[PDB]
Amino acid sequence: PGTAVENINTNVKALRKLIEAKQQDLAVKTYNPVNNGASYTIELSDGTSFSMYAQIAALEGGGEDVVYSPKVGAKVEHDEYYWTLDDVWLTFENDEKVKVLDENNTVAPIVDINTDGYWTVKYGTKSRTLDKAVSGKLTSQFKQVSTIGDESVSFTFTDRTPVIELNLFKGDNPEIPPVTGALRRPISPEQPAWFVHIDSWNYADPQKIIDLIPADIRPFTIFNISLSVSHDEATGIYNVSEYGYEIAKSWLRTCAENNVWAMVQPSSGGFSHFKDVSLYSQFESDDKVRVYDEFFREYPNFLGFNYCEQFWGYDDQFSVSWLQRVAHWNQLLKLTHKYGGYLVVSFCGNTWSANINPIALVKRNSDFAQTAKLYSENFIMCEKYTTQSGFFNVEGICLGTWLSGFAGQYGIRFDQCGWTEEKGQNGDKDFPPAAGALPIIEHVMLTGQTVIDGPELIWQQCFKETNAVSVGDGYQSRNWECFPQFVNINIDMFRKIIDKTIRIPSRKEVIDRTKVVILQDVYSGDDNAKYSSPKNLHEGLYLRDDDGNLWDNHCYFKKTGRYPTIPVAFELCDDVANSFQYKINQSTFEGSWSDVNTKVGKFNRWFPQEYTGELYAGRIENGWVVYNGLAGIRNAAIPFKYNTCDKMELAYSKYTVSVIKEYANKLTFYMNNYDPSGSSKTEVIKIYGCTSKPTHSVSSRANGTAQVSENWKEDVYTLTVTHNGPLDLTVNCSGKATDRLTVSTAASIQVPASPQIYQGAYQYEAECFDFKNVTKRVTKGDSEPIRNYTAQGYINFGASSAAAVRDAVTALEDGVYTIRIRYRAPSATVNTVDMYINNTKVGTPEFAQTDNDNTVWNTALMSVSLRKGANTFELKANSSGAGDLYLDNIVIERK
Ligand SMILES: O[C@@H]1[C@@H](O)[C@H](O[C@@H]2[C@@H](O)[C@H](O[C@@H]3CO[C@@H](O[C@@H]4CO[C@@H](O)[C@H](O)[C@H]4O)[C@H](O)[C@H]3O)OC[C@H]2O)OC[C@H]1O
Ligand SMILES: OC[C@@H]1O[C@@H](O)[C@H](O)[C@H]1O
Ligand SMILES: [Ca+2]
Repeated sequence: PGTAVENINTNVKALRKLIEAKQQDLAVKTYNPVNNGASYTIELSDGTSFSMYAQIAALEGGGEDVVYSPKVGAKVEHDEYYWTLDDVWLTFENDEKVKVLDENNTVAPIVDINTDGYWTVKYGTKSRTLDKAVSGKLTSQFKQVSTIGDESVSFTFTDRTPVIELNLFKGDNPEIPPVTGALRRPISPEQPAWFVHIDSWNYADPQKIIDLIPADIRPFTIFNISLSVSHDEATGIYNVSEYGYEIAKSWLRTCAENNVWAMVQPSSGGFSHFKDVSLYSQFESDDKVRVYDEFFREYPNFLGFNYCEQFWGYDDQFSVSWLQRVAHWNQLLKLTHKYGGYLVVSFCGNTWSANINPIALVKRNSDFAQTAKLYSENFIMCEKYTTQSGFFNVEGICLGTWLSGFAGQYGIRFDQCGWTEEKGQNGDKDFPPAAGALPIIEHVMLTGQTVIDGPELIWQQCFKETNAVSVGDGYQSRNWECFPQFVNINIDMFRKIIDKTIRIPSRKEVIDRTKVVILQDVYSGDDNAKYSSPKNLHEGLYLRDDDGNLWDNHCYFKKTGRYPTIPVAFELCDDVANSFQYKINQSTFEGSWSDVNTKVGKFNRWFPQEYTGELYAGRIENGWVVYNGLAGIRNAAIPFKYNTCDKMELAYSKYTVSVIKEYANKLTFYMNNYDPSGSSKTEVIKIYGCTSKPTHSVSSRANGTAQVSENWKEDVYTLTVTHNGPLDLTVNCSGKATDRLTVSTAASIQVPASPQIYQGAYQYEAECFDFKNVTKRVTKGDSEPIRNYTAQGYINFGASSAAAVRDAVTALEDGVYTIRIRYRAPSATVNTVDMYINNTKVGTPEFAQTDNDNTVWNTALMSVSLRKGANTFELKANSSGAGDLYLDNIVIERK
């Protein structure tokens, strides 16, 4: 959006305002570069906010060269600023100069193109025609804003307009010391984490996504503030998340206010809202990258940055090389470590991205490798299921990153998108949500994942905005709901972690179960040879008969669980890593292990057979993950290792997953197969070798249905389980065996502590206010003409006598607060809107007429008493407005 001419005039009006701010000694309160400094937002101390453009939109019509455009600058003579045109005095008729500040006029010279295609400049009733305007790229009259010492802020221009220096606002409240040192929010088997997205694509009200997470889950949740990298190809400008900084800031404040942990996700490919660094020093001394230190310093609940699907979109005009991104991570991990945060990376692969996978990450970047090793506690590596192939290759490597000591936690970011295009799997073209439970439960339980991220797509599998709903007193409000699969698969699965059914193994427990690791020591050949796992590594182990090797591996369901996920690492960094029983150098792999039959033989000696059948069954201690990844009813015969009976025989429907806990005289089964459309599945369970009549009991979970029939005949107990969705089934069954293992003491789950209380300003977006009788609600601002808003939109409150907005705000304590209302009133002052706090009128804000420009906002202040806890904010028209009133947000702050 936004034309050349609008950009040009925006800068003219900015110049006037800067010169007025100079003379009135206004300070710059804040400034922020956007789209890599293509533009900046400026806030002054009087509440005026506006944009300046270092880059100008091309003049329509598709010229490719740099062409002329009028440069309206300003120069001082005899103590006063006068306007320039292309570095000569701007004159009209008189040859008389025109003063920037005249107090008569409030209108700056306006640049335009007339009907004959000539540039024009107008001031008052006076007009001058300049050169023909030809289509092409233009240059700005404005260069950059930057900070000098830490006293001052300098605006620089491209045309001999002198530097304009303004004071930087020395703030009046005392500094809140940040959380530093220890991890802010420890993650472990005892304290798993779910990264739940507050997503730009849901156009979220952060408060409403937060409140969709039930109370028992919230303390284990880390809210992932997700900025989309959707952008215009030609200019680089972000659309969906036009203002990343502003989105992240607003949603992080809401998180902080809610006392919930949060991260920001500024990057999907190479693409990022925030500039990459090369030197640690930049975090404090470079005004282009303030965001990194700011979020850590100001929000004790902030944990850090999430760089997702780091496999694509490098070396674009508007992104960095992958090498640059790693050098960024090298410094950011240091910053992260200081503040006790996490840097999260996720990876999904293809054949072209071998040289940027988690092996290459450390094997090609020795400096990063060193930092990673030193600060591993602060670094989290996640397998992502977004691509079409290589699932086992990428699983093994992401696991290897953790087990080898380069990453301190291992996670999964599951995604519907990894369902094979066209044909799907098992004859199912469309992705069935039930499929998604299988890798998550398997990799958590058997490979020690402490982080679950998503699942994706957030806006299809997790949350959706509905139409507005009534909320009382004539107001409506935006509404979000959970997708049924989120409740019936993801929330319920996490509860099964919390309730100790699904015990997560520690790194050391995983290493001892896994036994074997491949070390990627190959420096000859192509990128796959040097960074990917051996082609045929999974063949004849857990690769399905209908699926192929490496980049022909299109299915993430394992054929058997006899063999652990096979980790692949670069190097083993610490003594724990070096305790692996079997170390295979990949350079020897083609020699010995590439012959499938030879490998299966040696693996079959290391890993004994503990069941038979076509189901996936894998065992850790007294716990089994058993699932059906194939079409049709599939079966397993599993001798008991802890239960005193003999064996269980299982017959499971397609996509039925189960976690089975063995006890001496008891079995539990967590079972799920959730279909949103309500189909019923049949499973069968047979226990052999009972020495008395068993009993059972069952409870459906979430929105699930179940019915269980039992049968005792000969010495065989059969349970037939009809269900949709999740259930817990208990079987009380004992036999004679004395040669059984002993169940461990109950595992530890520790509800993670809350963050430190946030002492800062709270923010509330108008586009999230409850409303009635407003002109327009802009929930997606990028397509509309107003710039320089916060979060993803704003509203046009409009001029109706019946117009009103409401919101629920909070206060830590009773006392006096400033409410800053960020508004626009572009055609006349508005004095017909009253503010209510807790259903009592507290005053009439002075919505003073603002400049016409598309970039200009201002702020009206009000002091009120709030009480501790929940308060009601309202703005209500009492009569027709003299003009339209736009609202962006309110900011509430202790006075
Ligand atoms: O709306 C936005 C989405 O369009 C955007 O989607 C990305 C998607 O574009 C990305 O696709 C990757 C692109 O890279 C390919 O690899 C290339 C293949 O050709 C080679 O010659 C080249 O060297 C190589 O890099 C991958 O095949 C392909 O999967 O996947 C991720 C997805 O998020 O994302 C942002 C949205 O806002
Ligand atoms: O627009 C970027 C998308 O949002 C992120 O959360 C996803 O992983 C990426 O695919
Ligand atoms: Ca807003």
